[PDB]
Amino acid sequence: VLYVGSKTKEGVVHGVATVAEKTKEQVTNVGGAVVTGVTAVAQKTVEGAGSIAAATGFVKKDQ
Amino acid sequence: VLYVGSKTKEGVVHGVATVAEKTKEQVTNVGGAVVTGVTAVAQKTVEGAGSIAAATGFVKKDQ
Amino acid sequence: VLYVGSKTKEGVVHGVATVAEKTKEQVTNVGGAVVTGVTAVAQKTVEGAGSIAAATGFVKKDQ
Amino acid sequence: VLYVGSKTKEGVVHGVATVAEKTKEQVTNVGGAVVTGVTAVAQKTVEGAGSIAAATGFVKKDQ
Amino acid sequence: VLYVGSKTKEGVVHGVATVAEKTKEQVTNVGGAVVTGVTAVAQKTVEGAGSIAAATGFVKKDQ
Amino acid sequence: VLYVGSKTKEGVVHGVATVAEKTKEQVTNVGGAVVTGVTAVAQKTVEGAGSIAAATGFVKKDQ
Repeated sequence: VLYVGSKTKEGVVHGVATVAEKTKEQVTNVGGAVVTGVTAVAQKTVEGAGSIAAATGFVKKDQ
Repeated sequence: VLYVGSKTKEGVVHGVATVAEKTKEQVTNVGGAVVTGVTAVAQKTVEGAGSIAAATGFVKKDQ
Repeated sequence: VLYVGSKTKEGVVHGVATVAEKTKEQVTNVGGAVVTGVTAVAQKTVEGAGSIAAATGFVKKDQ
Repeated sequence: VLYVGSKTKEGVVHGVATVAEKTKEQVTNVGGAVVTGVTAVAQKTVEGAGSIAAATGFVKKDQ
Repeated sequence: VLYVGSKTKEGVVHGVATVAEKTKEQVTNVGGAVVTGVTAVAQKTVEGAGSIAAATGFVKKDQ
Repeated sequence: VLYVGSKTKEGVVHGVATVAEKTKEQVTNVGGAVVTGVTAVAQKTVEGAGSIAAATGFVKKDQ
């Protein structure tokens, strides 16, 4: 009995109740990025870069 | 009995109830990116970069 | 009995009830980034950079 | 154009999302009544007695 | 254009999200009544007695 | 244009989000009544007695 990675809960989302009541919803993108409406999301990275919002970068590595 | 990777829950989403009531929903993209409406999503990466929102980058590595 | 990684809860979101009542919702992006409406999100990184809001950077590494 | 019984909604249940997560559920009745777990129920009576919970009455009209 | 019973909503339940997470649930009745777990219920009576909880009465009209 | 029973909302329940997290729930009735857990319930009576909690009365109209 050593339990190194024992009973864990990592990056967990549970017991969520949402009610969305919108009459109109608009998104007009012309460049870059847009991220909307992220709900009940979970991740678990090991040796890596974990993102849940965007990188949104015009990476212009020129010449 | 050592339980190295014992009873885990990693990157888990459970028990979710959502009600969406929208009359109109519009997205007008003209460039870049748009990500909407991500619900009840789970991931687990090992030795890698995990993303749940977009990279959204005009990677212009020129010359 | 040593319990090194014993019964943990890391990066956990539970028991959430939200009610959103909006008549109109608009986003008009013309460049850069926009991130809206992130609810009940959890992450757990190991040896990495974890983000839940965007990088939003016009990385212009020129010449 | 008079619209006496015009566009009505009476006794209506709509847009319901439920998630029930129980490990054990028991009911041990020995007399009378038991009513459990009534969800998303609608009725419309005209000239009558409408019930959605039980009468539960040992009507002992004796002699 | 008179609209006597015009666009009504009477006895209406809409846009409901519930999440129930119970490990054990017991009901042990030995007499009378028990009513549990009534969710998202709607009624509309006209010239009548409308009930959504029980009558629960040992009506002993004797002799 | 007179709008006698115009655009009404009577006995209406909408936009409800609930999250119940109980480990044990018990009800041990031995007589009378018990009513528990009534959520998102709506009624509309006309010329009648509307109840949403029980009558609970041992009506012993004797002799």
